Amino acid sequence: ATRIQAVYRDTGVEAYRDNPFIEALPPLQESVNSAASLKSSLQLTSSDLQKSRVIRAHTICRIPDDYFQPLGTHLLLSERISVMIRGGYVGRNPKTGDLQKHLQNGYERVQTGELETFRFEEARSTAQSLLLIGCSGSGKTTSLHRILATYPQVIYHRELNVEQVVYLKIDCSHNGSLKEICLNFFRALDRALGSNYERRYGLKRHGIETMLALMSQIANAHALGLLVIDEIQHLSRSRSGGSQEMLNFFVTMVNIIGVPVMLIGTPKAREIFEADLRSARRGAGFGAIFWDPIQQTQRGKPNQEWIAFTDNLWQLQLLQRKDALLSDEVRDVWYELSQGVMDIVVKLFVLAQLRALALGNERITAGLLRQVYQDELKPVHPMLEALRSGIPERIARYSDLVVPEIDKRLIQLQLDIAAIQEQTPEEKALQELDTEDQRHLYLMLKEDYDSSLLIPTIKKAFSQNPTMTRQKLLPLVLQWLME
Amino acid sequence: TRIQAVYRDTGVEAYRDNPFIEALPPLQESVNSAASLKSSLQLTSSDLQKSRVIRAHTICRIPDDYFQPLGTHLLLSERISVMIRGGYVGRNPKTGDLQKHLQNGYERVQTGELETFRFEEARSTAQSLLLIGCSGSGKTTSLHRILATYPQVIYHRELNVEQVVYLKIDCSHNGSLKEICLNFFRALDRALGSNYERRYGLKRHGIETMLALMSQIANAHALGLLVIDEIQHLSRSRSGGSQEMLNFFVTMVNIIGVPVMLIGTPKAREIFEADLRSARRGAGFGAIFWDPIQQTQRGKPNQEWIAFTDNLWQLQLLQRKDALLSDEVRDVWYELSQGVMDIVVKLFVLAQLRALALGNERITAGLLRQVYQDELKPVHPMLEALRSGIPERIARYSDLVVPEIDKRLIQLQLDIAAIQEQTPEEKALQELDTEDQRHLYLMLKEDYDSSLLIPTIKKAFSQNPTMTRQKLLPLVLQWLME
Amino acid sequence: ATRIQAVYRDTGVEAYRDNPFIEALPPLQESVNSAASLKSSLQLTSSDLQKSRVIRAHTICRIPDDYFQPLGTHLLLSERISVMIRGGYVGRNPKTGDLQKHLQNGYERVQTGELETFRFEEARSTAQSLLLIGCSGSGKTTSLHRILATYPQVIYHRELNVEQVVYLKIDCSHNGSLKEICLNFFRALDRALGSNYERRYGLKRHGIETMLALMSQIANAHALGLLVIDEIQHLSRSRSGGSQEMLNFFVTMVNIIGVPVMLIGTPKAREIFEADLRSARRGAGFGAIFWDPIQQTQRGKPNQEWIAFTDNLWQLQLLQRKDALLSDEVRDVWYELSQGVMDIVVKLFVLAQLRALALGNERITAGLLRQVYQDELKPVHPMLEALRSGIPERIARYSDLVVPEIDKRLIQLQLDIAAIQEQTPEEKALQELDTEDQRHLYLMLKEDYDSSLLIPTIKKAFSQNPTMTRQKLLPLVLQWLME
Amino acid sequence: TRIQAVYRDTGVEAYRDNPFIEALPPLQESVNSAASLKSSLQLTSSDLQKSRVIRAHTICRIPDDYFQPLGTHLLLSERISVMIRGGYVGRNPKTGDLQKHLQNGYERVQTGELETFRFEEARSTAQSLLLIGCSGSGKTTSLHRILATYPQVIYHRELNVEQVVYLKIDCSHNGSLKEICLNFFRALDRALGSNYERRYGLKRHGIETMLALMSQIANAHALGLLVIDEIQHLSRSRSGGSQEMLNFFVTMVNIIGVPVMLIGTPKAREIFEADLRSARRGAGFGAIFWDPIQQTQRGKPNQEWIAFTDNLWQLQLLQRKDALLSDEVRDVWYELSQGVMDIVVKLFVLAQLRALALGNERITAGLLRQVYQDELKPVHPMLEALRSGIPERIARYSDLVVPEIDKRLIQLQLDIAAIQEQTPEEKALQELDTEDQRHLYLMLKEDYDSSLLIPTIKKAFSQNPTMTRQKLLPLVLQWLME
Ligand SMILES: Nc1ncnc2c1ncn2[C@@H]1O[C@H](COP(=O)(O)OP(=O)(O)O)[C@@H](O)[C@H]1O
Ligand SMILES: Nc1ncnc2c1ncn2[C@@H]1O[C@H](COP(=O)(O)OP(=O)(O)O)[C@@H](O)[C@H]1O
Ligand SMILES: Nc1ncnc2c1ncn2[C@@H]1O[C@H](COP(=O)(O)OP(=O)(O)O)[C@@H](O)[C@H]1O
Ligand SMILES: Nc1ncnc2c1ncn2[C@@H]1O[C@H](COP(=O)(O)OP(=O)(O)O)[C@@H](O)[C@H]1O
Ligand SMILES: [Mg+2]
Ligand SMILES: [Mg+2]
Ligand SMILES: [Mg+2]
Ligand SMILES: [Mg+2]
Repeated sequence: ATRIQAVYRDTGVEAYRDNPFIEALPPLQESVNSAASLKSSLQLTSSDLQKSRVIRAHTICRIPDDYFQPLGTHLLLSERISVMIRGGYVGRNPKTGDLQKHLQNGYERVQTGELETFRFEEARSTAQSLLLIGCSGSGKTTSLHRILATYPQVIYHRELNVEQVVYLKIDCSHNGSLKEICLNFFRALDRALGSNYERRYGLKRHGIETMLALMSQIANAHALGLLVIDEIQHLSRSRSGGSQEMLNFFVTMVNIIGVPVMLIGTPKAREIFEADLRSARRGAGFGAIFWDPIQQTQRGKPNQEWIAFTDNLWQLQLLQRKDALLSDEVRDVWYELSQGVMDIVVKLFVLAQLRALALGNERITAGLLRQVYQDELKPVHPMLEALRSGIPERIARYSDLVVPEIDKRLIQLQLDIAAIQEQTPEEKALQELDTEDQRHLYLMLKEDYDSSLLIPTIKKAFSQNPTMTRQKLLPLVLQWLME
Repeated sequence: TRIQAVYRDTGVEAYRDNPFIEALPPLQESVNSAASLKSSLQLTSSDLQKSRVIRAHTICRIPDDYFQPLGTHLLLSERISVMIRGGYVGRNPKTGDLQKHLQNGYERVQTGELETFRFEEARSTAQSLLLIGCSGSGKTTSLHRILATYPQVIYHRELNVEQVVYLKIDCSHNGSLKEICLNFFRALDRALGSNYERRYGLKRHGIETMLALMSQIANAHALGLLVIDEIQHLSRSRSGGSQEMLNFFVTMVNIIGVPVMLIGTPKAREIFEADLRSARRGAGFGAIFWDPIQQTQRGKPNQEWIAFTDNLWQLQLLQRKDALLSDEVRDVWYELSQGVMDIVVKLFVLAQLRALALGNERITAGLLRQVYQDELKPVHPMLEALRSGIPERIARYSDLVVPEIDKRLIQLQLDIAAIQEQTPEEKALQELDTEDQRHLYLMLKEDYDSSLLIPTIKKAFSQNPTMTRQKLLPLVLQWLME
Repeated sequence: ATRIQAVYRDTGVEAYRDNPFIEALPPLQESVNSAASLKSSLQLTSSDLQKSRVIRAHTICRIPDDYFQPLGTHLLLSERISVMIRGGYVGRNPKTGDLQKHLQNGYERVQTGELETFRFEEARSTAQSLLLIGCSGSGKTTSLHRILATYPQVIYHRELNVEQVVYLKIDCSHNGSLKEICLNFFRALDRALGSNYERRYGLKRHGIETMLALMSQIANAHALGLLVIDEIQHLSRSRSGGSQEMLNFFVTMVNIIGVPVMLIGTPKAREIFEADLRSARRGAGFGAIFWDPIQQTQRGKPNQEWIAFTDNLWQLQLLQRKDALLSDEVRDVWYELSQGVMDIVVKLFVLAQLRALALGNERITAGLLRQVYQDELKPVHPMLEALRSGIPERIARYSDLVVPEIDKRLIQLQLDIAAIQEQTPEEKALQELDTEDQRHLYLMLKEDYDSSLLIPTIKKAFSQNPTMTRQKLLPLVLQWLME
Repeated sequence: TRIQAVYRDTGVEAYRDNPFIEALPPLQESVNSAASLKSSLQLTSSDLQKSRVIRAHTICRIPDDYFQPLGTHLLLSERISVMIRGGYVGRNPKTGDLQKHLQNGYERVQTGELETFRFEEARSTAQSLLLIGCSGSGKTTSLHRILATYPQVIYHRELNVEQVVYLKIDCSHNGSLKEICLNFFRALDRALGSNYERRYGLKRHGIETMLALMSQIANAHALGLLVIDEIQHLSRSRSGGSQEMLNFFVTMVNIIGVPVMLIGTPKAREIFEADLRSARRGAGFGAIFWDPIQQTQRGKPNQEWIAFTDNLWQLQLLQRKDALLSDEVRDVWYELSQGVMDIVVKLFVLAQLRALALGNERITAGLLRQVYQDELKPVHPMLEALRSGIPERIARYSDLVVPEIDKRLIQLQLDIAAIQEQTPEEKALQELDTEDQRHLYLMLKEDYDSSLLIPTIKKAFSQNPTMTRQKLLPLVLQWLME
């Protein structure tokens, strides 16, 4: 409930002027670069690399939750959501009379008076329902959260008495029911504002059509902008009924409420929406946007998106014996291991580096990734192979597997790794030099020259000179390597 | 669309006192009938300087909001107005009480004073029309915009009837009569608020029962016009017989009045009208035939083509655009698109999108040829047939359409957003040809800002042809210091 | 649409203290005189007598609409409806919390603390749903139409953007249906509010439950005072469905909406609700105020109501040969002629003057009333004798009977009055005499003797002194006559 | 009425950790619970001057708001509380996972370590109470207020259950079993929001099937009590005979727990208890016999009657009233009403209304005798049997009820409303008695105002009696000009 006083900006577009619902929203000019400025990545330094192994493991355990790199389609989705929100208030101007009054006074103007022609049906071209479809585990939900967290949920109005709910979310659970969607809407609406609509209308006595009609009444009462329905895949097909009647329910849901609606679903939901999507008849709506995994070869050349993302992710590792450069084959092996799917790309790193922290040397190679895939990605094999196969039915039918119990596995492996006593060559050198952490400089020195000469000579140098500047150490240690 | 009715007089003799006709918009000449359909986009001058994604979206919005009234729409508008206003004469609701007049005439004819009388006359005002034209010539967006002037639902206070002016049905994908019959109900229950589909559209009823049952609903609401489009699909299917389906379309006369308009590709005409009793009912009010625009009328350039192309060209969104359209661009446009209406605009839209993608920011004939060779693969035989000039061969290739064209428009928008990503840092960050010094430059990034450090390693290999790397690591700092 | 800004009077009763909805209503301190001020009547003078017979016919035809004399039951109905209207807003207090918050707070206080006892009885609806059963032709509809129109319909508030609809009127028609009442409520709300609720809520697709569900929402949104369903007698039982399920439907209407509701009917409709009426159960409610015709006698003496109405109605006669005093024989006869039913008593007197203006002498006789009775009370012969019988079944069977189309018959009475040739001697006397305010003396003293000498004597005096007031004229015309 | 649940500890050991008991209002001692029930009208100090109708309405409202506790109510409250909070120990929803405990007990019994173990405990029968007393003694008004403290629908959020604490069933006049069975569903889906009647109470099932479905429905929701009122209509009606009437109430053991309560008139005892297996189920938790109060207790006056009458006496609303009650009026009440509590308040209300009607404006013995002899006729045999005291004679007439009392009250209200008022100018018309007076009045209105007109008319007759109207006029006008 981020209630703010309704401050009225001025919109350059003449169509959106004078509506208390549109000008209360954030301005368009400052939000142009906000979509591309939404990137968030962990700031790492050799200080964090210096810490103990268990602290490093804890730090690298939280990679898949605080990392985000925007892609090309991530801006198209933002633009579509913005135009969907700001194109759906032209009909609900509170100060000006409703649409029917406009139609009636226009029709009396054309009869006698002076008005040559009137266009009665004004097409709702700017705003339409969207039927987001993409393979499970591609990044649909998190991108939606980070796009939609920019708009404040509640903007209270004082001159009028209306509560403006800019957006809303509905989340379906496992094997849910049709009435459970309406109950989820009621619960989320009560959560957002503080109302008690469940007490008044949440009784199971009424039918589903009553829920729909009362939902329309509530959505007309409050200024409602967007209605997002999430994870259509989880709806059970047994107790629900026919796919035809589920499609009829969704079509009726789109029309009755009167505000734009956004649906998210698996490619198996395309089977449900086969009938309504084939038809090109106007008024059906349901424009489709296809999320796809990152492709490599476009115009015969490797893509820039994958290279940039791979470098930016590879910069986020904490290993003593890593390799700075990235080989073409090293990239390729886990490319065809992962097939480009977004969710398992970070999973492969967060499993492989963690496993290498206990298997031995702290380096990444093709064999390590192959072993990790073969011994820790057991369920997701057929979908990953079918994506290479390319048969649309094979891809569609065997999707929607989510390889559960990942975080528990990460914590169990973390505690297993923490249960250890074996030494490593470099920690006794760290404790040998000092606890003052001049190992920050030692790392810049040790990679090029043998430690058996540096450690005594840097100890003598630090005895005669209490602490050399980090810039000035390398020339003088060069002098001792030159003597 | 519940528009209340207010009456206005009409000068026509036969429509003097009729509560259905007088509630419609007044009669208009050809000055405005073929001029009110015009629409165009705004494109203020301040919209040229914006992000590339917004411009791509605005370009993609073009084909839905552009309509140029040609020299043919006036005839269609006049025919539609005449057919709508000429089917209400036989269904006058406000009738002077005929009981007393009929009885008085009855006594006068029984006593011998009056030798003749007209007691009652049935309805004889059912006429149809067919409209066929080549695919992509715009037979549907030239009908929605014409019929968007008349409001659908009119409610009268004096009586208790609702006037459904027009209703549009589309044929299914496989082709049979029963889905048309049930889709009439499925398209009727949406304009009003009702539940006709579940109450009447049951499986027990046969086809003849549905046809005899449509009349009661078509008389309860004063239906004016019923347009059936995409009649193409019913040429050959599991309909039970071509002659049986033709018998259906001719026994659709028993529906009360309601003049109907049929729309189909030129493949429908020869197969579908091959008998006198059905041919005379298809062209009951003239069969309007359409054709693509011709470049040369009689050796003189047509003003229609010039005006349409110039008005389309004045709707361009590029940073580097030439204001005037050179003759070669128009000539190449007509050579590629070949005249059909739908391919004239698709070439322009795709050319603009691919010019945005390539970064040329200019439209040229070579780019149009490239797009026509690239994306319009399935339609080529139809264009070559129109180039040939053989009427039968053109009739054979007359139902070719681009598949998943809306899908391709999205895939061209995705590439736009990727290339726009460009930041000031990688004027020095994005070059890997400097050296492999980036192995150690990672620590050098935090040491100082690379005001000259990136040029320092850049000047390192320029100054030094070859040197051992292990000596370069401190000597780069020597170059950094000096 | 009397959108007056709410002026908040103060009422000394503790229950109505500081309620924004209640205070906007008119005050009740001298409403007894206001309730007794409903009386309305035409103004008639002696001038209208000398007009032509068509003008008198129009004047007589104007009497039924603009005559109203309050009786005993009107005061009781006014006070009861005032109690129902004003007691209906103690629950929906806008400034403080609603009912559910009060019950929850009471439960939380009785749980622990020292609030020993809390009563959960709450309000049954908010006032009893009165059922005003009475015989047709008694005058219910006009009584409500006048005593319910002294309250402004809409009180448009200022700080709260809500409309305080104070009363409403549903009305069924011949051969109605169960869903027709639900549709008509929505349709009639538009005329009171000016909106288009029928477009969004009046779809025929909705079931009977959804109509009531939406009615609950809209009745809670707009502060509603009353809901007067009228003419249940017109409904047909078999067309709607099960007759015994109508009582279930009406109980569901009373329970869900929550605002006070008052039905109207005839003893034919009583058998629908008789199951709840016989039981003294609290919660069934449906208290009945029985409407009965005027009784002639009280304690072995004529009832004062009958004579009080009779004299007042008898003062409106403008007969030319009329005597000042009403004779006792006709007083005895028309009660048994009409059984005291309120509607037809006035109708007999209306038709008597029209019949006497054409049949001959201008007076009132028992035979004239008998002749009118056989003329224009043919459809109501069975019900009148059923009332005479006194058996409840005979009265119940013959209820709902009304005379059709009396107004059209009045027009043909007037047309027949228009076409006549011969004239009365008094018509000759008024025509030949200069009847410009000189007529009054002649009329007031015409019946003393023959007017043959009177016609020139008044002229002699008037020409003797043209300038006189009638006040001084009367002694002189009286003095010259006796000579 | 969906009150959310907040728990509280209970001192009783057996009600340890069971939400159903602990979600209810806490225990109170009898005197407090039997003293918190009293209520009375406001009786504002200065509301003794008003219109007659408003005061008449206030007096008519008296019977619905006057309640006064007595001795038996505390015992009734204790029994009701014990029944409601003693039938919930068998059903404790909060149970730990009993699979492991039961299987471990089975293992230790099987291996020979243990010797005995109680696996599953099943409930047996149910408690029941019957409350019988002569009609009009307050067996329903004293039950709609004792049960008012307990909330009806408690909602558990941690679980998903609704606790329907109490439910009131009333048999109809027919007395058939299926009416009771369907009325249970009516009351239950009136308490909650549901449609149980259509889902279960169809015509298809027989009596045994609904009787068995009541158990499932009363275990799905946690019932606490079930009171059946007016059982006297099941004595000898068309319910299949007294044998099946006994068998149905005996077979009502199969309903799970839910201690039932039976209320009836003293005649129902003989019909309802004639077999040993049914009487011990009727009086399973006592058998309290109500009886009207008496003036004396043991050679001395009873204080409860004194308190009841004295407290009732102040509540009257009259212009001039004797606040200090005279003992003669109390003796008159005990002579007429004889003790039954229904008649005591009705006599007072009717006497007050008739006192306002007559204008005597005082409550005295004569008015009480007149109203008792006029109105309360049918109740006479019961009172005359009460005077004698013979058990068979009093048992013969313990079912009589006065009808049409509400209609009589409404007609009395109309009578006192129709008093109206007489202005002095209007009264002047009534002053004129001879018909000639009124005739001369009617002729002589227009010229003269009535105030001066009536006196000179009256002296005209007081001076000269036998002299005619036309001869009267000159002398009247002679008086008038002067
Ligand atoms: N563009 C992205 N950049 C970085 N991480 C991403 C991106 N998209 C998805 N992820 C990662 O994928 C993980 C799971 O994605 P999720 O939203 O669950 O997809 P889905 O809902 O389809 O399973 C997230 O923890 C997130 O870190
Ligand atoms: N006069 C016109 N100007 C510009 N575009 C037009 C015109 N007429 C039709 N179109 C284009 O044609 C398309 C519609 O073609 P349509 O009528 O569906 O073909 P078909 O009748 O073969 O189905 C629209 O997208 C519209 O852009
Ligand atoms: N005080 C009165 N004076 C004259 N007419 C009355 C009076 N009260 C009622 N009426 C008559 O009652 C009639 C309307 O009541 P009625 O038709 O019985 O109601 P409903 O239509 O509900 O049966 C009117 O025609 C009116 O003449
Ligand atoms: N404690 C009481 N004090 C005063 N009046 C009472 C009391 N109990 C009952 N009454 C009166 O009894 C009437 C209801 O009687 P009821 O209980 O229905 O009789 P029964 O139990 O025979 O059906 C009420 O009008 C009420 O005034
Ligand atoms: Mg998801
Ligand atoms: Mg088409
Ligand atoms: Mg009526
Ligand atoms: Mg009782």
